[PDB]
Amino acid sequence: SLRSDLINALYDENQKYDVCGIISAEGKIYPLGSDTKVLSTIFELFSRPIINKIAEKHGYIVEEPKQQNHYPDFTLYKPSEPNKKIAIDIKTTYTNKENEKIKFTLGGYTSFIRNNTKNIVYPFDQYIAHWIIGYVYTRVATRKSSLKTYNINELNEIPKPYKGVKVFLQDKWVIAGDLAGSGNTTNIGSIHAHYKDFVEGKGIFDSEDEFLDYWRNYE
Amino acid sequence: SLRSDLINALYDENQKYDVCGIISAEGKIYPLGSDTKVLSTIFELFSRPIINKIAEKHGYIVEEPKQQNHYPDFTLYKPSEPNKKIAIDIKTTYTNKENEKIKFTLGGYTSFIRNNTKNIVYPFDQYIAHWIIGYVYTRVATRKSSLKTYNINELNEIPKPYKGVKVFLQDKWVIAGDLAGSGNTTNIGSIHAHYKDFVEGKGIFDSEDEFLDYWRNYE
DNA sequence: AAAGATATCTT
DNA sequence: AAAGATATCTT
Ligand SMILES: [Ca+2]
Repeated sequence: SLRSDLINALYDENQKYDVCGIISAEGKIYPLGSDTKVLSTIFELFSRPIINKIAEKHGYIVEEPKQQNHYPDFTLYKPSEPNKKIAIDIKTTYTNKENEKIKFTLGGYTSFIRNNTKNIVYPFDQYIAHWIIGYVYTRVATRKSSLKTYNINELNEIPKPYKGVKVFLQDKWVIAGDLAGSGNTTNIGSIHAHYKDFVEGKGIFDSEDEFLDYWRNYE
Repeated sequence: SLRSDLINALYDENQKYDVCGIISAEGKIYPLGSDTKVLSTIFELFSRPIINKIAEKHGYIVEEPKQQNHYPDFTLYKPSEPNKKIAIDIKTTYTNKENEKIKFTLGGYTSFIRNNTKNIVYPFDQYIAHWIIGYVYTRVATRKSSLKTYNINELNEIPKPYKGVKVFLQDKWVIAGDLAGSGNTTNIGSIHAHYKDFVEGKGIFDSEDEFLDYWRNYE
C-alpha cells in the first residue's frame, strides 16, 4: 500500500543515507553544519524525491505549498477523490546521546485545526490523514574539516555532521502528547519517548477526535 | 581590510558558483526548493568557507555557535584582542521581481542587546562590530517537475530554485529600521528599500548608539 | 501593519 | 510549567 510502501522507501533512503554537502553546478562542494536548522532542511529535501516516487507509483498527485508558511509539506490527493487528501509533514529533532528520549513539535494548534483554512494549502476537512515523517539524528561537532570546499573526487572525504539517523512514518494524533511543544509559537507537542515508541505508536490519545478535541481546547 | 576583502570574496563566490542541490557520498543529488527556509540554509552554508578563509587570511579565529539558538552565526577575533570580537550573521529574504524593495529581520531586540549574556556566544560587550551579510533571491517555478534525484553527470541539467541572487555586507545598525520585523519573535526590522540602498548603507540611524538606544526602549 | 504563522530548541 | 529565543514570512 501507499503508506506501507512509503515507510519502506524511506528506510532505504535513496542510493544511501550519507548526505555530505551541497554541490554547485560548477562541481564544487560545501560541507554541512551540525545544528538542526541545517539538517532539518536537508532531511526535508532528502524526502522530496522518495515521496513523489511512491505517490506516483500509487496514482497519487503531490502538491507542495505555493506560498511559504503553509501546511503541509506534501499533499497527496487523487484526481477522482478531491475529498480524501493526504498530508505529510517532515519533522526532525536531535539527540546528544544515542537511543534516548526524544520529542518533536507537530505544528501549531491555533491554525488550521481551529480555523478550517488558516495557514493550509487545502481546507482541513478535505484531509482524512495527516502523516508525520520524523527524523532523529545524533549531533556531532563540526570539525575544522567542515570549513573547506571539496571536489567531486572527495565525496567520501567530506566529514558528516551527524551519526545515527533514524526515520519513521506515523499519524500525527497517534504520536501527539498533552504538552505544548513551544510557547510563543503555540506548537503541539508529541510524546516524550524513545524512537521505538513513535514507530510503534505508544501515545496518549486513543483516537483522532480525542486529539483534536484536546488541542482545540488547549489554553 | 578584512571587511572589504570579505565582501569581495563574497561577490566572487556568488558569481562563479551556483548551488543546485544536495549530494550524497554515493554520488546522488537531490534538487533544492524555492523557499526562504531552504535557501537561507543553503546561503549560510555557502558563506562559511569563504568567511573562514578570509578570516584566517587576516589573522582571525572563527567560532560558530554551540547552541542552535545562539547568535551570531560567526564570531571572529584575534587572540591578542579577545575583547574586540566581530559578529557576522547571515540574513536572507526574497523578491518576486527584479529591482524590487526588500526588508530583512535583523535578530531579536529583547535578548543580548538588553541582557549582555542572553542568547549569544560571548558577552555582548565583547563584540566591537555586528556585521550582516544579506542574500536576496527571486522565486522561480520550483521544479513543478524536477522532483527526481540526479547524478554527477547531469549537473548542468539540475534546475535552480532561484533566479537573481545578490549579496551584500553591511553593519546591522546602518541598515536597521524603526519598525519591528517580527511580532511574536520580537525581531528588529531593517529599512525597506532596494538592494543598492543596503550596499550604500542608506539607513535611518546616524550612529550605532542611536540604533541601540532606539531598540532598547522599543515596545 | 501589528499580530501570529512555519520549525525547533533552550532555560 | 512555561515562556520565549533562533530566522522569515503572511495577513
Ligand atoms: Ca514542515
